Amino acid sequence: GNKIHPIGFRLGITRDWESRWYAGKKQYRHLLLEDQRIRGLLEKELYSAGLARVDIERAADNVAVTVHVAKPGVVIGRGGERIRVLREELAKLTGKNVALNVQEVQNPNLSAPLVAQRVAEQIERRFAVRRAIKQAVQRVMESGAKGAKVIVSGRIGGAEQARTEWAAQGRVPLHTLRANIDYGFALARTTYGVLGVKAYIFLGEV
RNA sequence: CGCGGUAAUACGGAGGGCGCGAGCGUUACCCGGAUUCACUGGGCGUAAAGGGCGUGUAGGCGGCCUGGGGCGUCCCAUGUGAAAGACCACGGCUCAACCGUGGGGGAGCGUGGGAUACGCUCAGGCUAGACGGUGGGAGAGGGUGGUGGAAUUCCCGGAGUAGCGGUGAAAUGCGCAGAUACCGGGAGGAACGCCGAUGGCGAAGGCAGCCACCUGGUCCACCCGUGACGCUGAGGCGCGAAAGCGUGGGGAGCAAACCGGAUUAGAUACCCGGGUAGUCCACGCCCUAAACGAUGCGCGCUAGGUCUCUGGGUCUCCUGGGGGCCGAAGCUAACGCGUUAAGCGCGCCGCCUGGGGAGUACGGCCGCAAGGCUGAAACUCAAAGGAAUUGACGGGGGCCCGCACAAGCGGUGGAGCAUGUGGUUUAAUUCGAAGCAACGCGAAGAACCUUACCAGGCCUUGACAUGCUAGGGAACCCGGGUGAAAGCCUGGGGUGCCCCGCGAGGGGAGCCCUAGCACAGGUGCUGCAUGGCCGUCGUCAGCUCGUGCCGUGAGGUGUUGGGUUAAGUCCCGCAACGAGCGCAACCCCCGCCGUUAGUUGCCAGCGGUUCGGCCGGGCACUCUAACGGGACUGCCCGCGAAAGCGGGAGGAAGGAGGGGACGACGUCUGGUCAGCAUGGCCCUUACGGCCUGGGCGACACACGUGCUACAAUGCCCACUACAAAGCGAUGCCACCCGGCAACGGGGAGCUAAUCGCAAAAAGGUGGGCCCAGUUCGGAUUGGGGUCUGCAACCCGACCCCAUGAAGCCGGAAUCGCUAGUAAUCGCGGAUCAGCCAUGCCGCG
RNA sequence: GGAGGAAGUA
RNA sequence: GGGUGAUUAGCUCAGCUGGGAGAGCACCUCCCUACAAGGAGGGGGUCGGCGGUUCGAUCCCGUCAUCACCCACCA
Ligand SMILES: [Mg+2]
Ligand SMILES: [Mg+2]
Ligand SMILES: [Mg+2]
Ligand SMILES: [Mg+2]
Ligand SMILES: [Mg+2]
Ligand SMILES: [Mg+2]
Ligand SMILES: [Mg+2]
Ligand SMILES: [Mg+2]
Ligand SMILES: [Mg+2]
Ligand SMILES: [Mg+2]
Ligand SMILES: [Mg+2]
Ligand SMILES: [Mg+2]
Ligand SMILES: [Mg+2]
Ligand SMILES: [Mg+2]
Ligand SMILES: [Mg+2]
Ligand SMILES: [Mg+2]
Repeated sequence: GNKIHPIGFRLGITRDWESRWYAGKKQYRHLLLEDQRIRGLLEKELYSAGLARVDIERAADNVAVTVHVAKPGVVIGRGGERIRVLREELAKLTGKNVALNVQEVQNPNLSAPLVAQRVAEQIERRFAVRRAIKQAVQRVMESGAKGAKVIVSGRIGGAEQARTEWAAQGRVPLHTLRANIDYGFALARTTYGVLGVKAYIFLGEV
């Protein structure tokens, strides 16, 4: 077991942070405090739409929160009795300049978590792992991709053992910088217990 | 075959689906499938199978030509082959089954007639097969008798002393009673060094000194003879390694069994000290085998190349007989065989039919016994077996490398102290961590809480979250008594927001307290049930794919071979050619420079200077942080083809310039339920929760990692310069005074290239100490202080008067380190009310 | 390259 | 009684014809390895007690004590 966080190795170059603001000396935590629950609030409320990203725009007092979901037709509400009441009911913990965005998605099956999200959702239902990833790592490559890799591990079949799995076609040069590869963090509470659904999706270079 | 070890298309039921249907299934039997008794239609190198070999009777089989008889054989006719059976047609039952009428095939035998290619037999001829005659050839083929030398062992004489012998090591053992080693003499046995080999000989078993007598087998040439006399061979008969046996001997060495020594957990063994049978000879037995080339004999045909043994022929030439070695086609499951077949055929012999039982039991023939030959079955298993592929593993080798061995330094192990660890104990000394991967590790926070441990006190819908019922109330501030604290009881206030009503007065959302709940909660258990994260191999250099090729196929090649490098890095070659993950490189810090920009810096040029970069002033320089050029074996002198190497110039640096981060497929069923999430078991009047105190610092011990040293390159005192990085407003602390000192009061500047922490030590000068247990070291301990927080005994510093211990260079061992590295000297950070910070991470 | 003729322990 | 001889660690035992008691096994620990071979430190002794010579005794000398062997003298 090795290979540290690819994004954690990216980070300070290529893909920039999942947030964006300077912070002063003793106000860092003070902002990070409620910054995290913002994310933690939605990673099980906004889920049934496929969440993969959440920026945070700040500088002073005013905060601009941008979400990156693929299925917005349900988070927006029948006319606003969601997206505009989610804002108002978001200040209740942090009286800040309530701002929001919703960035569209043209090709869902190209974001690493969305797969791992789809897989776990598909793993929870009694489905065929090896043959729910083979379909997956193919429809990834099908959507104009040029490489992929989706590793899962746990109690496959509920048997007492715990072998991981494989489902990959092509190149995933994790060790290179310009590669630009997104990484998926999933989780699956199940009958037997807890899984570990990962995913790599190579994309391009330069 | 197997399924069921929680989520069953196999079990029991249903719904449904499949197949048959007045039937459907089970069981039993016959044939098949079973090319698995092989006539069609098999095998015997390694799978079950070649007799241990030879000789040979009956039998089977047989070269060329000519003639006869026609026994087998073939052809035609005739008889038989009954009917019913099978076959074809036509008809009778209302079809069909059933039946009827009729017509052929005909295996087989008898008779007649005919044919003679083949097999048989008779007569005759021929020369390849076979044998013989002449001349020769080689040989560990064999039996008998003798004879030679070296070496072990023993006996005798002389000389000489303190050990010999044996093993990984020692011991049993021998030895002052004269050994081991020596010289002289003598005895007695077995077996033959070099030649000697991979060679020769025989049927096999087997055969190795020399000479001789007898003796077998084979081979070459001579154109002589016999003229198919040939081959195989059931039964029989003979030979038959070693061991064992009987009777007589011989016995130097070795040595089963027996005894002792030692290793061991024990050693009925391997190693050693003795040692009987035996191995040796004559005779007579068992007759067994990895008797193996695991390959029966005989003959013919199917390419070669190549060393050699042995004949012959006017000869690096031809030819005959053998033993080895690669390989044509062919064969095999492959390995492999290959003119000496496992190839293509013929003849004959023995043998085989899953493994275990079993080479057994019975019967029989042998043998003195040990045993041998012949040679089954009941029962049981769903495999046993052979070859080859991948991988793992190895107390198999080979190569490459790494502070792994060596050259050098410094240090642990030697003393005292900090930390952690094992044990020991206390009531608790929480848990985890276990060679390399634990032990200055989770801890980068063990005075209380942290805290998970002990003891006591107390709380139980709570310290928390969601939801419901009921009383009081909103909320929220303040206090007291007691009680160690927590907790318990009580008091003063105060009284909001929405549906009405001004009003006396109904209601509701939130929040709080008291009661019933649903509940949550647990550092409880399983890292062997997990997710995630981490270490090791290991920065090792490997992990694989597409096409092609080799193989029946698994698979191999590619990745292997030589060389080179840090490297699967690269080159040559290669039935391979390319690629993906990995090395590298794209990222960061340093070495160089350009520009941009000037609140640090600058008289480098000037103008005031309390002669300070303090100022005016300026941005080359200092420094700072953004993008960029630059180093690619680029060029040249040579070397090895090749990559590469000795260079050299220019360049700052040259062959990776020097560090960081990055760690593939995979093992370690590795570490972590105690960072967190989570299955399952458990705890829920407590295994949950709060407080005071105590404990992980306890100590006869031992280890791990560090700290000062045990001193003259040394140690004190005074004076005199240089940092790089990092950090800080409710904090950093200048500076002033006070303090003989840690520090106290006042307070400048700084939310930060400015202010500060902050004085850096080794360094330089100058004086002392002149080898001492020292003016080296500070452990322990008495007394005395300031310094933070509710509170400093176990369980803080710094400082003063001291007390001043071992320590004189450290055994077996053992540790890191190949360059600004090692050592030495010092400067920061990170958690924080205080608190585990000499450990860690950074800097010079 | 093939062929012939130096380990302590579950 | 007469004379030969011992006896030392816990043990089987050396010391040389006088000059600081020692090699093995066992015991404690440390090492390389996990065991066990194997090394380095330390402890361990009334040289059987008692004496005499000697500057100085494990050894020179004389009685005891516990043995062992041999030859009797016991009315
Ligand atoms: Mg980057
Ligand atoms: Mg069961
Ligand atoms: Mg046949
Ligand atoms: Mg075999
Ligand atoms: Mg027979
Ligand atoms: Mg007839
Ligand atoms: Mg001797
Ligand atoms: Mg005997
Ligand atoms: Mg006999
Ligand atoms: Mg021919
Ligand atoms: Mg059978
Ligand atoms: Mg008899
Ligand atoms: Mg330079
Ligand atoms: Mg594990
Ligand atoms: Mg000091
Ligand atoms: Mg002072």
